[PDB]
This record gives sequence, structure tokens and C-alpha cells, in this order.
Amino acid sequence: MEEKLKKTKIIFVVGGPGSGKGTQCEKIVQKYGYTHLSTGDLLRSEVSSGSARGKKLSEIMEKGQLVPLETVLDMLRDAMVAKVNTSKGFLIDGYPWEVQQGEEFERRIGQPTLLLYVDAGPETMTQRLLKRGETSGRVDDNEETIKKRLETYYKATEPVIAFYEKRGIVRKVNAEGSVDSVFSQVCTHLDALK
Repeated sequence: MEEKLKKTKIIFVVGGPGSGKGTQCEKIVQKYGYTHLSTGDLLRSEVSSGSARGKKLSEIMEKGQLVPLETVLDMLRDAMVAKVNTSKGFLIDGYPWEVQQGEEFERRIGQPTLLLYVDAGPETMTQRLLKRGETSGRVDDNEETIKKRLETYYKATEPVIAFYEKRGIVRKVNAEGSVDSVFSQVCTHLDALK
């Protein structure tokens, strides 16, 4: 795993819920071929056997809560190996949990190359969460409050992205609009490590 990882580049294609990260994420695989792997589906697909621990994360993933912070990396190291052999690099969508430190992800995988943040929310996620929420009769339908749900999102990820912006490694995409508004950028980050 790692031996290949150290040799391969890691990429994280993700951002804010309702921005449209995933929309481009796979489109990336379509463009360069970065392995599309979410830190969630890793345990979601692992719950089969992993069902031992699956007890909690199984519902969390359904709860929208936080995914295992301990497994995300070991699994992230698990998500790359199966492709590193043929993958120049790989995509990490869904995001692990939280940084605010740095020394953790690379501590398992071994080498972080690029980090993407699909920046939407005040303008977009508010307008997006609706069609996905309201048509379903959800709460995300808070097109008025979504700004604040996104505001509170700042205190969480915002101090992180910027933190990575200091190193100039993270690249926030502008999902503040349509697919192309978010996509012309998703590739900027992908072409930045290239």
C-alpha cells in the first residue's frame, strides 16, 4: 500500500455539502483517471465484513454524522493501493473528518499531494439543497437558513482550507454556481499537482 503511495500522488476532490463536488469528482476520473474514492463508501463498502464496528458508522453514514476518524486513513491507504499501481494519483471525495493539525493523514498514507475544496454555499448550496431537499420534503429546503448552515460550516472547514492555503496546497473550487462554475476549477487543483 504505502510503498506504492509514497510513489503515487494523493488528491482529495471534495468541498461543501450541496456544492456539487462529486459531480466533477468522477468527471475527473473521466479526464485524468484519478481513482474515485470517498472516505465514507470505504467503510460503507466495508460494513459488509466490517459489520463488527459497522454497528455505529452504518447508521452515521445514514445519519449524516461523522465517519470513523481512525479508519478513514487506514482505509484511505486502502483506497489507493488497489489502484496506485496504475493510478498516477487518486481522488478523495466526501472528506475524512477534520484537520486543524495536518500530521495525521500523511501519517497513515505517507504523502499528501493536493487537496480540493468545492466552494459553494451562500449562493449555491442554498439553491441546491432545495431541489434535493424540498422535492423530497426535507429540511435542507431551508434556502433561507442554508446560509447559516453554511456559515456554521465555515468555523469547521474554513479554518482548515485557509490553513492549507497558507502552505498553498489546498485549492478551493468555486462551486458558487453551475457545474462548469465548479468544474473549471476542480481541474485547476488537479492540474496544479500535475
